[PDB]
Amino acid sequence: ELQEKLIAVNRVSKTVKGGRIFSFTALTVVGDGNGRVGFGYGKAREVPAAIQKAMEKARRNMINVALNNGTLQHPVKGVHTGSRVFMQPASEGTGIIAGGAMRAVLEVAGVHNVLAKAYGSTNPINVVRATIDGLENMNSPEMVAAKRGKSVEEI
RNA sequence: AAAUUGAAGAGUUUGAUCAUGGCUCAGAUUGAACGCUGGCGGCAGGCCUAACACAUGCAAGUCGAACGGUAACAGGAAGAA
Repeated sequence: ELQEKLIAVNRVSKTVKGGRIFSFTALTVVGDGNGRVGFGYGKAREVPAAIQKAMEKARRNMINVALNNGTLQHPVKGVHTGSRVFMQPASEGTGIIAGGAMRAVLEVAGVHNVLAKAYGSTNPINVVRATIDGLENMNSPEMVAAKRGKSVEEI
């Protein structure tokens, strides 16, 4: 049913008496092409073992986001650790113009049209956190009608 | 009626990590030059340096309806023939 990218694969390491124990991190996002998105981050001693642990960790751990016609409601910021991340809704036929890890997250979230920009660090893991941080706090016209107790021509 | 619709990152410090922070790259542009190559046309462009020095030709004349005029070369006239 649902779409599932592999962003990144580091090799990490841990020292012992012997010498080095190498190990692999992978990093994946999944999503329903229609405003749900998890990311998961696996580790294992082999690489295909690790992608699998991530794809599982992503399915559970997966959040809703109200899009509008396949783009954002309004121009959002977002931040995690070093990565700042600004995204802006776009007119139809821009495409997803956007960085490395950003571009994955938005594609499977089912955003079709955005102007992103990553300032700060661009560490893949902290950017997909900062991007999702952005998208989940972003808020629909129907939510704010409810907040303030209206339903105006602002709708 | 229409007169702007616009914003991508990557590599390199560590055994590994996150951060800071430099170096480098991917684009557009040019009165360009150099190298290898080269069929045709259209429209543009062409001493950025020595405001260094210049042979040769040409780049400001016109007016006889302002004037006295004849040296030219066109006729005409008296007149040698």
